[PDB]
Amino acid sequence: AIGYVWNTLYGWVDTGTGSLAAANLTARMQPISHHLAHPDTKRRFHELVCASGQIEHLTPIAAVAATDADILRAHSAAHLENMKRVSNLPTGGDTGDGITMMGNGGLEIARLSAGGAVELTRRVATGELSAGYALVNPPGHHAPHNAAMGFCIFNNTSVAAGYARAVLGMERVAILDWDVHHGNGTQDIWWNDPSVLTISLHQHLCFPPDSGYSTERGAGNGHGYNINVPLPPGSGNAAYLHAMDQVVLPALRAYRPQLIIVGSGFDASMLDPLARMMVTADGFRQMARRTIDCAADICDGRIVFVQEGGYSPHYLPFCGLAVIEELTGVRSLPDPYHEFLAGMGGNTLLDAERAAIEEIVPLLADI
Ligand SMILES: O=C(CCC1CCCC1)NO
Ligand SMILES: [K+]
Ligand SMILES: [K+]
Ligand SMILES: [Zn+2]
Repeated sequence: AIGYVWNTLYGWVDTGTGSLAAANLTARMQPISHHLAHPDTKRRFHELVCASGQIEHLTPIAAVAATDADILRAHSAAHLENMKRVSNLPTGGDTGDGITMMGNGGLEIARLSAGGAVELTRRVATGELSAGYALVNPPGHHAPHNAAMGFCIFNNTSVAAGYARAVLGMERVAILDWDVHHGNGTQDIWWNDPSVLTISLHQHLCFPPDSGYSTERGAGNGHGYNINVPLPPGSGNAAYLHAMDQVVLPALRAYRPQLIIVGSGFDASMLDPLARMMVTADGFRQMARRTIDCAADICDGRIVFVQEGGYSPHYLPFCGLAVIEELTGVRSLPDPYHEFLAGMGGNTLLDAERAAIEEIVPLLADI
């Protein structure tokens, strides 16, 4: 049984009329119908999950709104208070960083996004489900303990991991983040805490700026329980699967989590506007396959995927479908872009890629 979360409101997130920041007449940033983060991209993924027939192999799980208690396991009372505040504004608005906006009442959606991750986590932990994918929106991994950031209101995977820790009594949880941007929020939240191993693969210094260096290793009892794998622009399937094999999977096996949560972004894809990486649907397929197999070996198959970023409405649905197919074991459709993308490269491990990953291998000794 493979759980699947999609709530209609995930597709109703109001991304304004700007491209990234708001439209601005003095800067001459013309308004546009689809912001970079427009919910249509993730909606097209959900619709492909249905139209492909994958939905018939999935167990639909209703999102439940994350409570104040749930949120406070990951975030400060002050941040919760502040998002209540901004969502209660007549029109809502931007939440701090000049991208991240919410509508009036957009808190409802941020709760359903975090609660989607929590609900799926709860039901995978009870053994009701073997695994699942929570196709949530808004995303989570940039939101640190005390803020919203980079389209993220609450850190969904951290709320889920906080729930697994405090409510389910798990001693150890791993969050593996392969969204192409650094999971700075997740890293912040669990920084001093060895009970949640936080791992991020990302294009080096893509977003946020000055974040995600491999020197950022946690502090105190948490020292050695945060691992960044910054990769160079242009890295493709070869670099990513090498990072999986040399760093990620050895880290998980060393750490022995009771649950693996994957912050599953597809912005590392070959066609994404918001990074310069070259991963194809087959790359994501292999990443998902390896991680699922790892969970089968070390924590009774307990794996929960939770949607992060990804900005190609064209190609993201096929990258996400590939992950879903690895969960169901039913392989319904080809990637129709495969022939087109396969000639572009990324499938050879370049020296600079190899070297970036090798810098990380020594950190495994501290788990
Ligand atoms: O996908 C995300 C958010 C993308 C950032 C890049 C533009 C500012 C927000 N992070 O992983
Ligand atoms: K990442
Ligand atoms: K940690
Ligand atoms: Zn991202």
